[PDB]
Amino acid sequence: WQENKSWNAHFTEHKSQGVVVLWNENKQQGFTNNLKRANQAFLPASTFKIPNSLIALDLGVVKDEHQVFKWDGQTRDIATWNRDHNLITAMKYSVVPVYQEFARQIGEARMSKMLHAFDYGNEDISGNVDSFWLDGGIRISATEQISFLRKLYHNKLHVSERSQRIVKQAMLTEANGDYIIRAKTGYSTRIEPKIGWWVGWVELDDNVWFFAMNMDMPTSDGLGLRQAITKEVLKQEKIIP
Ligand SMILES: CC(=O)Nc1cccc(-c2cc(C(=O)O)cc(-c3ccc4cccnc4c3)c2)c1
Ligand SMILES: [Cl-]
Repeated sequence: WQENKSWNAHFTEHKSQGVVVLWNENKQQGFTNNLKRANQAFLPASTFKIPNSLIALDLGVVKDEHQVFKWDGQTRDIATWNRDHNLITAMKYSVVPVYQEFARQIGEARMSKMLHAFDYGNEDISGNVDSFWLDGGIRISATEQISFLRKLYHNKLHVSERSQRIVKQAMLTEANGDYIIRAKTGYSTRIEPKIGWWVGWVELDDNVWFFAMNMDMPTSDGLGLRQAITKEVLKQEKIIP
């Protein structure tokens, strides 16, 4: 591991504070601007949709990435939530109510067992089964996110290969002739400190770079900084053009 406080400039310039953690898979080396915060545990918020999707798929709660989850007809304040969704769009638009139904059908017992099998965070689902990742007891650090993401990438999690391929498909965020990004955003507001997440990885021709970042997010106005700051670090380290 190596600490590179020069990255702190990317947060300071936006009057923000946070951590970026990078892992070079070929060289098995990690890099971060803040070793302490890289190991501080936060609510996973919507980044939990990764493990939740894996479990729902492996148990048959979700048949496949085409199954339609019909809008329940309750108008919510995020327009894209008031519509039918499948796994792909539910991930893309971080559709909480779809994933809350997943968790209810999963149930406490199976959720707890699977999170321990995943070695996911503190593996603590204390709270309500349909909201614990937003205001319950579960916590995960940036370094712990990378550990989990690396297992998913290599199909080494204790679910089927199919379940892992589908979730990695649903994580697809950006792709061009230079790189592919599979990732999931998060926004934790119910428990202080309010933070934004972005965790995932960058696929190159002959390497993969895992990343996990969180940053202080007092207002939703700064949510775009999650990706922007992360990409500035990637550019600085010459991982992307
Ligand atoms: C119910 C609960 O626990 N909330 C929660 C749970 C899971 C995900 C999110 C969430 C994620 C994102 C994201 O990942 O980008 C963005 C927003 C969000 C929220 C408010 C906004 C206001 C103006 C403009 N844009 C906004 C955007 C919310 C919130
Ligand atoms: Cl894909």
